[PDB]
Amino acid sequence: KEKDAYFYKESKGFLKKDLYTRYDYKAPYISSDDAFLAMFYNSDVMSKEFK
Amino acid sequence: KEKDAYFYKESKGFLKKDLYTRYDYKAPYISSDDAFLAMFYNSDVMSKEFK
Repeated sequence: KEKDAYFYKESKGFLKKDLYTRYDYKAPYISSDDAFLAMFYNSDVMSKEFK
Repeated sequence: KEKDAYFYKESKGFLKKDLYTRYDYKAPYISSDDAFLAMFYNSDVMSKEFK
């Protein structure tokens, strides 16, 4: 999947500390558990074919 | 492991945006790859005992 993704470092701007201007990313999202549940726990097509 | 850690949202400061004050965390770090390599590939005590 692809989801929210916030990346932000060092505004390099005005002279008081802890500045950090934000930028927006499109980030690779991969569930690793919901995916497995969808594959075998939710839908049983894969499982039955393999059996 | 435990390593650096950065949590930072919305300074709630100036009426102009891109504020984003940083806070520091002590965060649970877990390698999962270096860990396995250390367990079985670096040191072979575990492996030999199991064999």
